[PDB]
Amino acid sequence: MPIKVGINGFGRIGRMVFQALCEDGLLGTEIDVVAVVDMNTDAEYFAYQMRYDTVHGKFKYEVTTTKSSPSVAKDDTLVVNGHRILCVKAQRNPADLPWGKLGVEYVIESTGLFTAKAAAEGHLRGGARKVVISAPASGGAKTLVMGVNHHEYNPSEHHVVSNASCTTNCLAPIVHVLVKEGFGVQTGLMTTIHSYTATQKTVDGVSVKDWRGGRAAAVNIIPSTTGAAKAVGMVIPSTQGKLTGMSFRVPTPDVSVVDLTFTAARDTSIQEIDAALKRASKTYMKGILGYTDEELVSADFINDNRSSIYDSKATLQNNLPKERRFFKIVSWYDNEWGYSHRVVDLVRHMASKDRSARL
Amino acid sequence: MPIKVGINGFGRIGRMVFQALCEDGLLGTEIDVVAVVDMNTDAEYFAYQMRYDTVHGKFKYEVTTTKSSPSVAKDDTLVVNGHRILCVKAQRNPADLPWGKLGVEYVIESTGLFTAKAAAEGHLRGGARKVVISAPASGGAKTLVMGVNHHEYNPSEHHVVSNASCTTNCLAPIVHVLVKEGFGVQTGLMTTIHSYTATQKTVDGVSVKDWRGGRAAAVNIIPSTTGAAKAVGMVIPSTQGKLTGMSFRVPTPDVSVVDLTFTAARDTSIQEIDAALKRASKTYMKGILGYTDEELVSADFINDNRSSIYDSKATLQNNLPKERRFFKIVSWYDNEWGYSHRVVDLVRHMASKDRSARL
Amino acid sequence: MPIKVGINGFGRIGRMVFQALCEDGLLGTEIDVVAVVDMNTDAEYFAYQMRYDTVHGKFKYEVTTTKSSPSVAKDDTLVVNGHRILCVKAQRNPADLPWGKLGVEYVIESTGLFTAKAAAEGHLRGGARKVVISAPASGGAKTLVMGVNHHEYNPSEHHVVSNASCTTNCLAPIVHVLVKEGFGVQTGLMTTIHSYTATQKTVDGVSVKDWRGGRAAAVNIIPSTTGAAKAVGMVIPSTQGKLTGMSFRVPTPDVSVVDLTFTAARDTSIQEIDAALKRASKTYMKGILGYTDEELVSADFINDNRSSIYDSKATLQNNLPKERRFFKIVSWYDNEWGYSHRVVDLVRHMASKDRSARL
Amino acid sequence: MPIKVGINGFGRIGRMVFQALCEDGLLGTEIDVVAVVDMNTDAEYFAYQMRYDTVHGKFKYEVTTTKSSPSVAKDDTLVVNGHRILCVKAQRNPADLPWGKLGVEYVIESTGLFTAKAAAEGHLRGGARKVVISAPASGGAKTLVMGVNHHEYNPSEHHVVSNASCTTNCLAPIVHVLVKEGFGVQTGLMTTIHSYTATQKTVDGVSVKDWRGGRAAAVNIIPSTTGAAKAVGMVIPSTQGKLTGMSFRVPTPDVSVVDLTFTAARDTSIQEIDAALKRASKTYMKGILGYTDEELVSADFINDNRSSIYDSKATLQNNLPKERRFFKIVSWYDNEWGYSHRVVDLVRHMASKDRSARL
Ligand SMILES: NC(=O)c1ccc[n+]([C@@H]2O[C@H](COP(=O)([O-])OP(=O)(O)OC[C@H]3O[C@@H](n4cnc5c(N)ncnc54)[C@H](O)[C@@H]3O)[C@@H](O)[C@H]2O)c1
Ligand SMILES: NC(=O)c1ccc[n+]([C@@H]2O[C@H](COP(=O)([O-])OP(=O)(O)OC[C@H]3O[C@@H](n4cnc5c(N)ncnc54)[C@H](O)[C@@H]3O)[C@@H](O)[C@H]2O)c1
Ligand SMILES: NC(=O)c1ccc[n+]([C@@H]2O[C@H](COP(=O)([O-])OP(=O)(O)OC[C@H]3O[C@@H](n4cnc5c(N)ncnc54)[C@H](O)[C@@H]3O)[C@@H](O)[C@H]2O)c1
Ligand SMILES: *C(=O)C(=C)CCP(=O)(O)O
Ligand SMILES: *C(=O)C(=C)CCP(=O)(O)O
Ligand SMILES: *C(=O)C(=C)CCP(=O)(O)O
Repeated sequence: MPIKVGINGFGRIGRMVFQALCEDGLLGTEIDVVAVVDMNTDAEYFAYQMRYDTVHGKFKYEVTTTKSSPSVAKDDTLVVNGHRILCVKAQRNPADLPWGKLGVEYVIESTGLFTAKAAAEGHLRGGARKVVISAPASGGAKTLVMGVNHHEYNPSEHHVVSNASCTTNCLAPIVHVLVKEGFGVQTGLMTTIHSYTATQKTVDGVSVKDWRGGRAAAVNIIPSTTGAAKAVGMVIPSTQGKLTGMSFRVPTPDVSVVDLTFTAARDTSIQEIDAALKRASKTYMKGILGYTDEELVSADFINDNRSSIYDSKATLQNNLPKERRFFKIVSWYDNEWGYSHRVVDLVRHMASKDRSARL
Repeated sequence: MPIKVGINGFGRIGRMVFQALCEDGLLGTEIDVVAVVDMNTDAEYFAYQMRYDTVHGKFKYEVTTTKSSPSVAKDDTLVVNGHRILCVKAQRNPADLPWGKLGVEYVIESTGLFTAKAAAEGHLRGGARKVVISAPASGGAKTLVMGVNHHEYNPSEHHVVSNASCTTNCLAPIVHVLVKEGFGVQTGLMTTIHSYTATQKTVDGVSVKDWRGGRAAAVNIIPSTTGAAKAVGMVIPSTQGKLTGMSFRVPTPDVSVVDLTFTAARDTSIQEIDAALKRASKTYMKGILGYTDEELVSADFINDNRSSIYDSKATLQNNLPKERRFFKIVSWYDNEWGYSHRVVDLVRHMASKDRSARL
Repeated sequence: MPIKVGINGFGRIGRMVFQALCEDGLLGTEIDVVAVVDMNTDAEYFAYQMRYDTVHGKFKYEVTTTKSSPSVAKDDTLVVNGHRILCVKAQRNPADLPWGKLGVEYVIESTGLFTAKAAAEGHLRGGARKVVISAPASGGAKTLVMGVNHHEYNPSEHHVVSNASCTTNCLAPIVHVLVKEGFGVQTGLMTTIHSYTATQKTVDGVSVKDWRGGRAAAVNIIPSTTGAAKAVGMVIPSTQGKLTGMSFRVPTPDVSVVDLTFTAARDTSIQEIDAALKRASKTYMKGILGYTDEELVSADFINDNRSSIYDSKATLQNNLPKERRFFKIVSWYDNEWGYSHRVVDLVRHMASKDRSARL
Repeated sequence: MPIKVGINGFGRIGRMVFQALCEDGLLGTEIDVVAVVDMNTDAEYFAYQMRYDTVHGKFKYEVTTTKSSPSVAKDDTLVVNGHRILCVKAQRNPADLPWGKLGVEYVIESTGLFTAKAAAEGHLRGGARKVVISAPASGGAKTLVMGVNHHEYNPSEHHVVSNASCTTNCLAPIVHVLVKEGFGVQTGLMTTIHSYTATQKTVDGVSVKDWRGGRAAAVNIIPSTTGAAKAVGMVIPSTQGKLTGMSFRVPTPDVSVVDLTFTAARDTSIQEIDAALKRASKTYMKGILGYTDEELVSADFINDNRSSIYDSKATLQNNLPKERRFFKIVSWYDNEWGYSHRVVDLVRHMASKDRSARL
């Protein structure tokens, strides 16, 4: 019994999540992506967008389009591995989405227009049973980070949840190892050298909610506030109020890195931390936290499925010698790729626990 | 008193058109910028946007703000060395703007939303007497290129006109010299290696009307159709149907280059052509057509106010020796700066003609 | 039966050629890269340079290192998928290389510092027999272009050949089709919007031989002269003195595009030419000349091993309607990748016309 | 009378120093560049590089060229705004330079190859009474940072000094105010988001002594160690062993920013720290340390001559609320412009103390 899934908003964020799901080999097997709602319904265009990608290369599977019924001008259905995905048109209120009629049980909310728990809940009225906001959320939606606290998902209590942000999914795994291994965190500050994104502008333009963010993205280092570090406190309560940080948007299309500076809760050493991080990578954090000890640069992390990738050499080479509390930890993350898989990983976990709850 | 002007759409062109005004010592004497309209009326933001430009440097003149009336919450007025500009709130429809209440006789239309003559005439209903669309128009609006056919402005017939595009303003001057000097243009094709603009995207995004135009701007050479070359047959009638061309959007925030290939109407040489352009540059095309014979690159043309800078060295070193018909002409232009000065020149020319006609 | 090859100058093209050779699965079966010579001998550093590529992704095969003999300090042997390559030291003079000791006949010259057929001939008196210059050659060295004139190879007359340039390899196939098809070419000028290369500078720097080429590469559009067009005349004598052109280095790491403007030797149509290029691609030019009809941009050609990919839409949409002589043809090419595969395709041709023609 | 100066190594930094020297209007009156020795003699080329800059705009002073004496073959003299500057040929040893013959007492060592105190000594044997190394130096050379410890310059003891690096000139002022204002530094880690430099490469190349540094510069976030932090321990001894940090080279041609994270020596608040830095920039750090409180990005610091420009908004908005020990401070710098002005400043300072010590 495959999972009936619907993706609300088939923008750049939605596609990656769908491509993620495909590469893992879940389409038509584990997950039945029934539909994808969006303001556009030209499947031929959606096929072109999946087929090519400036940063992630060419799609692994062939993509064809077709009509849902002979009585349709331009194709309105996506085809991948014989799996048919219907392209539905956007709706003002999520409650008006044909979710029930479509049989969609799990809807991936990625429009960025419904990050408020209450709003995202509309999908439920529209017939959905569970929603995953593919970004930070307000209103009190349960926030879950794979590999950190996803086992806290409660089928009967959590119907609208958030998979947090791509940056939190990079930082949290590092902090989670520190708090779980006993190094602990007294206070911390994080900085993320972040690739520019879709909200930024090519040339200087109007951006009322963030003036710096309206400046030419590919030719500027653009400072920015962020809530990713504070959010780690929701996934790991013991760090609430002890962490925060910023972001520097730099001229790269994809891939970012985490620069965490913190004071451990007890004497330790950078080598001791290096070992703990590596060890966790091969054990309880496998698939979520990985590491590298080669001379890598941002391009070498394009398409890496891990949420966080510890940079051993950079860490070990840039810490105070013989220091026991004040440390720096560098960890990479393909902001688009890692997160997209986490979103899929989370839907499968939820489905799994919802399933075992009806026995 | 000075010409009362209003700027609808304070973006790249609106602001650079303004810089041109201040720079040339026209503000308060020849031209009076009564107001500027954009998404908000928050002068502080307008000031910040004018004060700093990532490609054209810091505004050399001091900009401050004030309120039009204490009954106002936030400052809504810009002050540039004692000159006051009211920040009017954007209107979906031009006819709604308070041009009348402001005494605006000339309005620069630079939002990129009302390039249709019919839509632009909304400003006249608002109390404006003339309008210059800072882009190619449709609906039968007269098109004018300073240095080429601007003396075709008919005070009592043309009320809503178009100052063409940046590319046409770079091309036309060249073709005009070719036709006037008697070399002639039998057939021609041009390619413009163009800098990205506000219409493009930072990361692969949605662009139903121009699929290629939706791909990441600063990491792709993006082909694109353009009417710039065809529009020349609308300014230089004898070229109608003989020219056209394409564009290649590349990773630079500003400055572009026209690469024109053509067959002359008679036997010549690239040397004779070189001489003529240089000559016109120093004479009847001065101010509009300039030239360089140095090893310059795009950044070297940032802030050049001519409409076309003939690149002599590049032209002379890349043509068929002894050829007498098939030629290539390379010419640069600061797509933002040059064109913005042209808009101002156009308004001033219209204001003098208008006075003459009312004698 | 495994041949014998030796790459001199293991840089971008050297590694791209070696990688190309592996991609086609020739490492061991048909080709056997005996050894490679470059700057240092740090086998560890070579492998790292092979594992990761900023634009071409991560290498397909697994790479590791060992020692040719315990007698040597650091490693000096690559173990790509099993094969064993030796990192012989590089000499300032090609003659000083021990190609005889290792017995290497076919030596890929990719250092980019030995163009003269005399200097790049030292490989012969150094032990090697046949030498291939991965770049335009001088001193009268036979120039060959797969799909165009590579059959003009004389086993006993040609011992130091050239594979031409990336650009020549992209332009030639188009010209070839045009000529061979009967359209013919009276005159033609070509412009290539080209990505920056290793010879350029990250920031404005010294470059006596080419001032423009000395300016900041990733932020400027830089003009340059090129021989590519004239070079075609050497490969298709029918066009000698009929073609020339220039380049424009733009802010992209790889992938370029040719923009050819020409007058046919007879009356035709852009449609009749479009059809022939497509036909030639599927037939006698397959593998050398490809084509697309989708909304592609530079990034979409990354890793395309065709020498020239004709852009049907960019072409059919940008030519003069009803024209029959003056035309514009657009064709792409991964300057690093395509040329690399051609180098292998050539080295293999220079072998099949030896073991089947004299053995 | 005017300070007779010489600039060994007229590379980019050598040029920036000269332009800065001119920008301060010191050329001819308060300092005269007798000559500028470099590996190249092509004065015309010198005039070209000085005339245009892809990031700093066009030179505000006219530069022409002539011969020192009709007997001289090519032009060997640069004529700047009137002042005459000779282009001497480079030597293998400073002592071989005509410094004394020319009457050059202060030589600006910026060839980057005479870093060693002993090496840089040769200039003294040649006649020069003082040498300033425009970069970190070794061999027991006095390191001086304007506004921080330049008053530690000993006329008769320090004849060969270092002006440190761009980064140290940004961090030092910040730390200096922290220490001088009574906050103190217990421990500190610094991260600099740094724009690429001349030693990096356009495409993946060879960097035997820095694998990451060899990767494509304008398309990667490239990690890197740095001495700036530790180097501060020379200027401000109390911090020795307390500070260290790294670097992240990003896709920008110029302008960088320091991200400092530290623990104060006493309890404070970010407000208190913020107020102090501002007060200091307005007083004893005037000209060296500046601050901003506007929404600025990298482009806005281009041509800023301060050594460090504190970012108040970014600092205040990104620190732990109510924190009293663990803080983060953000400060910008035009790694090319600021440092170039400091160099000039150091020479002017020395020249001053040297004379007052013998009056
Ligand atoms: N930038 C160039 O190189 C260039 C050169 C020549 C001509 N043009 C033309 O100028 C026009 C504007 O181009 P741009 O580069 O300045 O783009 P831009 O996006 O920078 O400027 C457009 C501005 O209009 C504002 N706006 C949007 N809707 C509005 C409304 N209803 N009322 C008032 N303001 C509104 C936007 O906030 C924006 O600031 C376009 O038509 C373009 O084709 C651009
Ligand atoms: N990359 C391209 O776009 C391209 C495409 C086709 C042909 N080519 C031609 O290939 C040649 C090299 O181009 P590239 O892009 O690979 O440049 P590159 O700089 O990346 O490669 C050249 C390599 O040779 C090494 N080298 C220098 N002197 C050497 C010596 N004496 N012995 C051994 N190695 C030495 C350099 O360290 C460098 O790694 C040039 O002739 C170029 O015209 C380049
Ligand atoms: N560019 C910056 O951001 C910057 C800022 C501050 C300090 N520095 C320091 O400056 C030095 C390099 O300056 P750059 O970054 O401007 O590099 P650059 O490559 O632009 O300058 C090097 C110049 O030195 C010339 N040169 C080399 N050896 C020479 C010799 N023997 N005689 C004469 N000329 C010679 C070269 O021709 C070249 O023009 C390094 O020590 C660097 O740490 C650089
Ligand atoms: C000049 O830059 C132009 C008018 C290009 C078209 P647009 O994208 O509208 O700026
Ligand atoms: C291939 O040969 C290239 C690296 C392009 C050289 P050019 O045609 O001069 O841009
Ligand atoms: C300032 O940018 C530095 C710390 C030195 C730059 P470079 O020596 O070119 O790496």
